[PDB]
Amino acid sequence: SFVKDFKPQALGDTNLFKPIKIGNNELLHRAVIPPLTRMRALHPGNIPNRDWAVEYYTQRAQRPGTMIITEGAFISPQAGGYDNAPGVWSEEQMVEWTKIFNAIHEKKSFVWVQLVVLGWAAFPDNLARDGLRYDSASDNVFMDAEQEAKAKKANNPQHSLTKDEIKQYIKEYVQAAKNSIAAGADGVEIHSANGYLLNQFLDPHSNTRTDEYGGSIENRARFTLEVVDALVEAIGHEKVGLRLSPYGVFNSMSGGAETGIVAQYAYVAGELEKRAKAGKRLAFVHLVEPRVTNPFLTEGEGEYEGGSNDFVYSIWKGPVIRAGNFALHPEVVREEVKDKRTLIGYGRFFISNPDLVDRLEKGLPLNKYDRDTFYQMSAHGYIDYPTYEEALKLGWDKK
Amino acid sequence: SFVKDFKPQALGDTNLFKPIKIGNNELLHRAVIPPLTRMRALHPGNIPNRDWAVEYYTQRAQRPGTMIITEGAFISPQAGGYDNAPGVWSEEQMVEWTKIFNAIHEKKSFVWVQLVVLGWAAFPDNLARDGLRYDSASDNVFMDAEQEAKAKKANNPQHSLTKDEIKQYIKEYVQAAKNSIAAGADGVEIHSANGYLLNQFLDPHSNTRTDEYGGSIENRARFTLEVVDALVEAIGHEKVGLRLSPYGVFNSMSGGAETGIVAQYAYVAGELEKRAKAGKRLAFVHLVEPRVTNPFLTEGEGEYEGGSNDFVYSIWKGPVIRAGNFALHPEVVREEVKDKRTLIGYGRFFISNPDLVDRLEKGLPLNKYDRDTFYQMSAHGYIDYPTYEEALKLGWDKK
Ligand SMILES: Cc1cc2nc3c(=O)[nH]c(=O)nc-3n(C[C@H](O)[C@H](O)[C@H](O)COP(=O)(O)O)c2cc1C
Ligand SMILES: Cc1cc2nc3c(=O)[nH]c(=O)nc-3n(C[C@H](O)[C@H](O)[C@H](O)COP(=O)(O)O)c2cc1C
Ligand SMILES: C=C(C)c1ccc(C)c(O)c1
Ligand SMILES: C=C(C)c1ccc(C)c(O)c1
Ligand SMILES: [Cl-]
Ligand SMILES: [Cl-]
Ligand SMILES: [Mg+2]
Ligand SMILES: [Mg+2]
Ligand SMILES: [Mg+2]
Ligand SMILES: [Mg+2]
Ligand code: NA
Ligand code: NA
Ligand code: NA
Ligand code: NA
Ligand code: NA
Ligand code: NA
Ligand code: NA
Ligand code: NA
Repeated sequence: SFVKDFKPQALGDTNLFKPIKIGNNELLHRAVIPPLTRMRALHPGNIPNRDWAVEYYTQRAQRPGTMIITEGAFISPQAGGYDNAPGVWSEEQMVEWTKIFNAIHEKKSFVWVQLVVLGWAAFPDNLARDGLRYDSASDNVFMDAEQEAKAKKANNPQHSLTKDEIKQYIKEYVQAAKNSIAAGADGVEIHSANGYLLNQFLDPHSNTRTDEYGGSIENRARFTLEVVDALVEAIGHEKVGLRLSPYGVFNSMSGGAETGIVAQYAYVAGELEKRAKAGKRLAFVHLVEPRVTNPFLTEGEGEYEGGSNDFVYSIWKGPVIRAGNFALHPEVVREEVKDKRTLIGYGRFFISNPDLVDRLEKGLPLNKYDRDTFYQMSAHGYIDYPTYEEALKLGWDKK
Repeated sequence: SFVKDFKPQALGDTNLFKPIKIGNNELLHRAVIPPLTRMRALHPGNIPNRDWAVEYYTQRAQRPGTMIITEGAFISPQAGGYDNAPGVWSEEQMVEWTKIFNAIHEKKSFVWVQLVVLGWAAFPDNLARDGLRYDSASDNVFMDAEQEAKAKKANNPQHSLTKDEIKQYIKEYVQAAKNSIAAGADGVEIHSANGYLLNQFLDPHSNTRTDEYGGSIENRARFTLEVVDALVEAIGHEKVGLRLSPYGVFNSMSGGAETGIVAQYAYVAGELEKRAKAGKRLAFVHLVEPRVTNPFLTEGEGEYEGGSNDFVYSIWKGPVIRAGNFALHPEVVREEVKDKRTLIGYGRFFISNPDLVDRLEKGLPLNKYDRDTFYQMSAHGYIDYPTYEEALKLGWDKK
């Protein structure tokens, strides 16, 4: 069905429908697919779904000139811990990714691989089964009681990374980025948001370290910036973006309750601008808005009203992708895209609307999403959401 | 004469004319007199002007319930270096300040003493004459070539403060604050703006130190925060405010060209909010806007368009006074005061309009200021600017 109470607005007369260049890619509009974990990868080996993933991405690439950021992809076994999320370290994985990237490019769209390391969000029992550590910044603060207990039961207590282990992750980020480009991706996004490992280093709640990787703003940002620099060197700044969620609380990050949180993120933005002014500007910065501090709460819930991401624009002077509850709020998008370097990521409603871009241009009703099939091993709720035309044929204008 | 091309707007229907409490003071409107050095203090002894200062402040206190921040006042001889700016360390000074504060209070207005330490902005020859150091954060970066040369000629080369000397300044801030309150002031403002000593520590251009007072965001903010804490302890948080100019370039500060500048100031704001949440909220934060990066350039010049102070509001949750080119821009004020904790400082046009508040309420023409008498040893251009009524009698509606 269509979302019942929604009053759509046509956005074709806004900058959402003006072309923009991101990295090497000439986008034809500014509606971006943000990274969306869907849990259709198959075990063993974290293999992108051999039956359905090409179709899923093909459907969502259908509007020419769309920027797609993939579902999060693990850079190595140690970086993972969810059996049904994909990786980008193995030949068997890259065979499937190549097909996905080719399909997106055949639709004249673009694809950026999000590179993920889970840290404390991983399942410690899966890691133990596979002979892997349960990693985070620290060893004395935990995501929640259940995770702490699972780790202990698995004889895999949370481990504070050594400097050498940080370096090993950096090597894996580099190789994952190389694999992504060699397989045909247009670029990569470094996931430093949503309470995953790099965010666990950025945040003073999760990072109680007293070495050079914690205990100050500069130290907490060190790992993220080392990954940025290593990837810029390996594949070029034009093929690298960075995702941040300053106000996020998902995965036990601090959000606005931490009075130093804006400074922490302002520092990162400043360091990116410094690199840019020195000739190595990242393709984009991608921000999760305080509109959505936890993406598993219904739109409108978990909104933080005490802060804005606008500060980033005073510091970083490149493209900015903003995501969080924008599909149901075209009136907000209309204002935000007046800024000529702003793009809008649409997550949950891209799950349910493969032709979302047409719907945004033309002010059409939106398909309701089905949260129960966000994570499921099924084509249902993955590749069977209809286009607007298909929905009309199903009678959804009258349901 | 009145400013020729100005189209006034009545602001009586805005929050500029709603009461607000700042510290212990019930303000009746939100037009604030920011600190304005006028150079009428007499030498020797940096004595507030015995002939005219009471009249100057009485005139500008005339609208009941006005918050006045004094001209910058030196906390000690070593903190000074301008012969015609006043101090607040001596009995002879405080005799005159007491008369000023009493006069302001008789007009049912309020007075906050701005506490100043000049650092590298001081005149090294005046300091040498008096047996005093020429101080800054560092000893290897200078305000400008002329200052560096004057210091060398005076056998008083710029000196990087020792930790003990920093502590001595802190003692002097404490005593200056105590003197101010004992003489009848409502509170004090710590000057950490406009390229004076505390700002010289905040800014990475002027602060090349490698001890705990430089080399990182936290270290560069240490001195300012130590002054804040020492004054809160001495006289109470309700009697203390802090002035900052994130985007200022006056006195050779970095401004927006420094990509880390927003992070530096965000850190300070965060530390103030942390103290507030722990029960010690400063009375206000006072910000100079990027509208005026140098207050000795005509309105409209030296405007930095690449940054906003709005970030501070995501972090600090108390009152904010904003200053910089607001008199000629009532349309901007009308928007800014929609925020219910925003006050507006009017500097140069309070020099020339003793009844500025009435003029703002009622949308009246403004007296043109005379920059030549901003700093002069004269009643002319100090206490002889007319009220609106007096200007009409002079025929200024027809000049
Ligand atoms: C099912 C689901 C999976 C997600 N997976 C990822 C992910 O892999 N990487 C990431 O950075 N964010 C992920 N997110 C967060 C989204 O990218 C997005 O920031 C968020 O859903 C808010 O945007 P929206 O309101 O348009 O959905 C996910 C969100 C959902 C609901
Ligand atoms: C003559 C003059 C003297 C000033 N003296 C001080 C001072 O003692 N302390 C301070 O913090 N700012 C001082 N300022 C800066 C003003 O407080 C204010 O921030 C600036 O003039 C911008 O506001 P305006 O455009 O309303 O004048 C001075 C400015 C002028 C023009
Ligand atoms: C499992 C992954 C990669 C994941 C899922 C959800 C979110 C919000 C995220 O940031 C990452
Ligand atoms: C001499 C003093 C106290 C002074 C003068 C002008 C400005 C802008 C300032 O910040 C301070
Ligand atoms: Cl799993
Ligand atoms: Cl002088
Ligand atoms: Mg242990
Ligand atoms: Mg169902
Ligand atoms: Mg020396
Ligand atoms: Mg003259
Ligand atoms: Na419409
Ligand atoms: Na099938
Ligand atoms: Na802005
Ligand atoms: Na789950
Ligand atoms: Na008017
Ligand atoms: Na006289
Ligand atoms: Na705001
Ligand atoms: Na001068």
